[PDB]
Amino acid sequence: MNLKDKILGVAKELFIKNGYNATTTGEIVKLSESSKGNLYYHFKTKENLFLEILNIEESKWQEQWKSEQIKAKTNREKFYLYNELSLTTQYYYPLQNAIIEFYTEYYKTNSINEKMNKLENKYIDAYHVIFKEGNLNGEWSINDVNAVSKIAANAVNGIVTFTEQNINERIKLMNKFSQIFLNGLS
Amino acid sequence: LKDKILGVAKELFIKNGYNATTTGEIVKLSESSKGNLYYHFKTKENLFLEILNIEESKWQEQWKSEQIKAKTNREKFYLYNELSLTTQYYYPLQNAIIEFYTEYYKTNSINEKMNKLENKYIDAYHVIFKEGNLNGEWSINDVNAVSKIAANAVNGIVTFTHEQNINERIKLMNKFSQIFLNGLS
Ligand SMILES: CC[n+]1c(-c2ccccc2)c2cc(N)ccc2c2ccc(N)cc21
Repeated sequence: MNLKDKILGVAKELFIKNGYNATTTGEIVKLSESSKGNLYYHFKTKENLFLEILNIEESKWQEQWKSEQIKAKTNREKFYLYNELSLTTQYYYPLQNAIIEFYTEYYKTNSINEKMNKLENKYIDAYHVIFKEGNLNGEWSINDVNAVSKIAANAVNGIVTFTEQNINERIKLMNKFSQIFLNGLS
Repeated sequence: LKDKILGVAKELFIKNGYNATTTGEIVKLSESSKGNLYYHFKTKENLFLEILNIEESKWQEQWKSEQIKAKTNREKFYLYNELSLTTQYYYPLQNAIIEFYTEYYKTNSINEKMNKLENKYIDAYHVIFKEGNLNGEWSINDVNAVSKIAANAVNGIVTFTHEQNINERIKLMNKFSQIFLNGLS
């Protein structure tokens, strides 16, 4: 509906620019020329709207990587390439601040917390594959891929989120990191 | 004095967070007025930044003290990372800082002042690596880039690790430290 995807996009950008709390359902309903009833009928609650957006963001990113990893022969390159993509992509990573702001608040309520761990698993799994495969084709030796994946992901999210900033300078930084990390596995 | 408003402000931010905390509450509980506040700290965000600075100073003190127990710079690195994780695990202001950051991490006035604050945390890393270069523990050409990489990555691990059990968090953080220094060699 031109009244469904209409509110989804407005919510996305707002959550990206002002975070979760600052973004009120009212303003969303405002800039998206709709009613509190529409938002309600389509998303019920504000927190529900946010999880749906995270659900979509997770898919897009998943698809984008699914078709981008092919361009990298060795997993060592898929590592470099994945980290660089997370810098330029428009999916998921641009919403980290809001995600953490949301996670910390409703982490007690296990209802939606469970939902986020599910979204948290996929975003991590990407690294799992890279390292698991790297083991199979003898590119490196990692006894605990689960630990290395978690470390890599969060470490990277850190560079992406905490580092306007010159897009080229960021990539050189991300590559440097990528190099240092992989040479540490060896 | 102006210390009264700051004291109360931190408590409210700790208790109810940054967004829920209004300048009004800070006013009445401090026996002051919105006027005297606008005078001393201009805006709310500026007050919160004034509290973070003071906090940073306390952090420097903690580091200044704790760091003397790490003989080599390679040990300081491990220590600094683990200490960030644990200290921030039970640090009250954490949630309030999370909100503020995710809110004003895109404001020319507050961003410049924010980066200046984060840079002091990053600079700790600059010392360790520079000292390490001299002390023959390693050899890093661009310390500035490497310190930013270490700092933001460590912060990532500390911030996005949605996993529980503090025992596991320290393990992963120690592992990162090993992996990271192992790659600088
Ligand atoms: C929680 C404060 N804080 C921030 C920080 C995060 C967001 C805004 C400002 C500073 C930080 C930011 C970067 N990049 C690197 C290290 C730290 C850090 C390190 C230790 C600590 N004990 C607090 C730390």
